[PDB]
Amino acid sequence: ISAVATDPLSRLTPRPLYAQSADGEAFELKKNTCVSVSDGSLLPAVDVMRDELGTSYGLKLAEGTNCPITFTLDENLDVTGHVGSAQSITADEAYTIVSDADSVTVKARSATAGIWAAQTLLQLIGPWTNSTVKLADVAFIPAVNIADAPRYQWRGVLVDPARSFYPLDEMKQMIDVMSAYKMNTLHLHLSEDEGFRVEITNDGRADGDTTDYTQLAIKSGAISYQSAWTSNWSPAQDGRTGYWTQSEFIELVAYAADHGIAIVPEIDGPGHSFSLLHGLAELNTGNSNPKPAAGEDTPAFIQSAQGRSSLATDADITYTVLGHIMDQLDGMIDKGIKASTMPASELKRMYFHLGGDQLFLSGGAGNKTERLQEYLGRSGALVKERDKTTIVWNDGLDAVDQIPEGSVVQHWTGNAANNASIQKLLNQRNGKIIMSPAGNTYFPQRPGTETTGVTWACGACTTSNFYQWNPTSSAGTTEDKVLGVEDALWSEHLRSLNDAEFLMYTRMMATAEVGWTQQNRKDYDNWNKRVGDIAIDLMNRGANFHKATEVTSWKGSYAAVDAAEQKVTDGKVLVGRYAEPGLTGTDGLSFTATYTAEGGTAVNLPVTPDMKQTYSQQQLKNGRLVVNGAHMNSIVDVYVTLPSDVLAADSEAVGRLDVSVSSSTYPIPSDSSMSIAIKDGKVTQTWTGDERPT
Ligand SMILES: CC1=[NH+][C@H]2[C@@H](O1)O[C@H](COS(=O)(=O)[O-])[C@@H](O)[C@@H]2O
Ligand code: NA
Ligand code: NA
Repeated sequence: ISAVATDPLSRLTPRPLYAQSADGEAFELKKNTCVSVSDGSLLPAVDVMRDELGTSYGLKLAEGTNCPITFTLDENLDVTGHVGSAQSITADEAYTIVSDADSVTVKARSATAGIWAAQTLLQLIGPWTNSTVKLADVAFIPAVNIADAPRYQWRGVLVDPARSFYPLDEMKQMIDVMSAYKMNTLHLHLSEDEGFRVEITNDGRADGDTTDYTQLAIKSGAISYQSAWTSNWSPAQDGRTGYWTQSEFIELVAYAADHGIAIVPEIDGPGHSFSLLHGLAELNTGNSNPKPAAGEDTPAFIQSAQGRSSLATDADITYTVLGHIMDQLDGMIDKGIKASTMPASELKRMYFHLGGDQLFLSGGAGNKTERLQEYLGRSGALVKERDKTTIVWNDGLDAVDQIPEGSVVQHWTGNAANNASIQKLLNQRNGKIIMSPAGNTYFPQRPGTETTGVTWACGACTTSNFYQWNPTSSAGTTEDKVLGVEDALWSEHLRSLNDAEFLMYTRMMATAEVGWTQQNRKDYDNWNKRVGDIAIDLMNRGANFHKATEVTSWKGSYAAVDAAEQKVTDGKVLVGRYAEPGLTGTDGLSFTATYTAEGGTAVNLPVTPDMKQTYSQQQLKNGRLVVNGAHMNSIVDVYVTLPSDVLAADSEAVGRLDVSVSSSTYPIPSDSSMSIAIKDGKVTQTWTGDERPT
């Protein structure tokens, strides 16, 4: 038996609405293959393709006229011929692909649908398109007929930088993988008891508002989740401190927009609000809790404060401050979308997340409920007057009557179908639901019984728990009331992108399928079989992931490297890469490499496999998780040593380089053949065809 590429259509995640093999040969991408667009708004889709294929395959994908690859914008694109009695789509995100040996024809209902088409094409090309080095093979798009649209319009990840900051470059790496699986929403949990993570300035304050907002990021940027206030397996390291400057936050929005992802900000209140009291002297007033000590302007960041926070629900300044933070986030979001090449009509998400987590009661100026009803009535009024829809967590529905009509609950705790408050919001107050039930969507829930993490929701919430649910059924409502789903990355215990990606992947790709794929097109075993290729692409991106035991498709894959762009050092040159999750070293890999000259016989070449990092599960030291203890092995660089007499040839020499890999941990060996040209001890050209390209 011998390793081959999976049937390209078999790879697609999320599973599209409709996908069939068309007749005949695949389309071959050439260095100079151009792309035609009907509209400038579709260039961002072409850019997503060029950003990968420029590096992996040397593709220019220049914009041209009468190109074999076309993106056409069709606001009336009709995929309903593929929507059965049992199916439901949000058509704004619909696209089609019709391809053959000669052409690839994309229609997109929106600019965002263009990017989804591009992500599908990059999956069809295969799991090496994020290669950091130019590959020797040419790229092919199979002859296919695809009609696609998502079930749910809202397919998101909550990121919590408030417990522990994530620098902009790490947020971009999350957006990359979110976009790759057609996630369209990045919910930013900007503020908590333990931090505030975006700069707020004093530009454009309301008349007579003399609040100094600049202290918010300066004081509450400098705090984070404290290891010392834990007695469990939480890392010895405190949360990362810091905040995004306005220009960093504008760049975050712009980058998200150019990948089809809208920003949804959350400023949580009246509870989980200690960062606001700690940052703004002005918010310490009326029934705020806790109070600053002996002649202090702001309460101290100390263990007794944790879970005991309340904004002043009875004070005008609370709502002045909230209004200005909302205005400033709105301004930065508009500036981010302006900096993108994507349309505001698609990427400006007219929602604001108030949170609504219960405040702590200390004094006697109201009951917890009454204060929450004051706070969400008044803060709900701010959102409505900015032409936005309010979102609250389950706790916020103690104020279901006070929040505006048409408000949204983000469900995480208990059975939504049986929740009187949720059913009243949906049924009597024209509301809608975003589904984040902890047991199906909370990344800190440990992904396996061998792992260390949060256990309360499932014991271990595996890819099975993340895949095998129906958000509409779980909400006990109709399709039209379900906006969709969000995963949650809470950062009490997270200190790095590597440790976040351990929890996020591959479970996020199950959530992506829940958000996108039709309920009657879902098949956990089929999704499980696609994870092998998902992992090969994550390894190419340098993204970490949990090597879950329930995944049956972990595989090795070999790709020939274009040695023409690699240096020969002491006769050694990089000719291949071998990706296989879980390698603890290279000694379980058996490589055979031969060079066969024109005129020659097979010459065995010494093979030098090189793997920078080895695979490790999580590591505990003194009862606590080590930061980055769980890490994936590197892709193996496969070097051969070329013979001295081939490298000393004053005349060009052509030969065939055949590389075989057998793995102790993956039972299907790979075979690779490419032709190489060598002159003056350097590889000048490689090719995998029967004909040398000219
Ligand atoms: C909406 C909501 N409020 C709480 C709650 O979810 O769980 C989070 C931790 O999740 S975990 O660790 O999976 O249990 C926590 O960070 C957040 O403050
Ligand atoms: Na790909
Ligand atoms: Na080549």
